[PDB]
Amino acid sequence: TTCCPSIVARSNFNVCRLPGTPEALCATYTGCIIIPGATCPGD
Repeated sequence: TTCCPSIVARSNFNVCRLPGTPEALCATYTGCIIIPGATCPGD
């Protein structure tokens, strides 16, 4: 699952993933975090 700390981070993460770019490269650039099993926090 991908968890993003803001709407802007989500739209950034989506744009970064477009070419099929590794999920952890885009997660690190945007502040999103990839976690095993869908469950996001108070962010």
